[PDB]
Amino acid sequence: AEPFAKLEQDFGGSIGVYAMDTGSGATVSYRAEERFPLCSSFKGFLAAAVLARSQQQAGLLDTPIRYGKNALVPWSPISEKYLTTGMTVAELSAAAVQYSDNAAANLLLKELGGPAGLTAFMRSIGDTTFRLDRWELELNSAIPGDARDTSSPRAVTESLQKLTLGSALAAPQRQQFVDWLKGNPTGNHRIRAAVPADWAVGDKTGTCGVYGTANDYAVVWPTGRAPIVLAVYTRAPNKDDKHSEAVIAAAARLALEGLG
Ligand code: NA
Ligand code: NA
Repeated sequence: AEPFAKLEQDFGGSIGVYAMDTGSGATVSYRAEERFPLCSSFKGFLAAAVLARSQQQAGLLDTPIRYGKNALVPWSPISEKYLTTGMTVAELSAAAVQYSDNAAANLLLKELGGPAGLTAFMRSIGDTTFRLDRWELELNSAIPGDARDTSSPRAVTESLQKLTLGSALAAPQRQQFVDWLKGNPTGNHRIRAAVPADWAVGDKTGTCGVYGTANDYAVVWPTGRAPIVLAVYTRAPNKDDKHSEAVIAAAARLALEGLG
């Protein structure tokens, strides 16, 4: 705990970390079973849920969604761009992962039966911690003590392992999920700043902002070695506290360094 504890004193909040080396089975854990707000990080699992549904509902991914302007939400750069023409379920899924597109996330949540439907998918793969309760943008409130729209670093990492490396998704769906996670058009740092430059990274960030709340999870492939899965989540006690990308990167470095 000691290096992580010092880091969270410099941050002024709480940090939760879980990392697993899928080769050795080694793990690093700090506050890994505490709850933290998901923020936009749920959008990675949302896309995985859509891919899983496609296995039982062939034709889903190519379905055109001709949404109206009322479906749009602040920070929906792709769905706003294509408002006049519409987008397929697959295109909305790519936008939700790669651009954190909020309207795309709400439209896809509708396809799955809402936040409860996404939560049920996570339960179906063995994740009993994840809960999504609200839609964009309400889910980002990050109020201290509120368990709505939260998970734990350990549950996030374990679920990400199952979906990107395990057999929770069929291999073609799995490869699509990985490919979406590897796209980095918003140019995020965080875990990407912690890994060696030759490692491949599939990541999804979250930035509630309020209460210094921000996070990142990733599957990372060291060249020629077994992949590592990790999650770093933060929150802070005061509404006005600023999140820190540098703290997330620093905690991710410690996690990678702490593995055996
Ligand atoms: Na350790
Ligand atoms: Na590589």
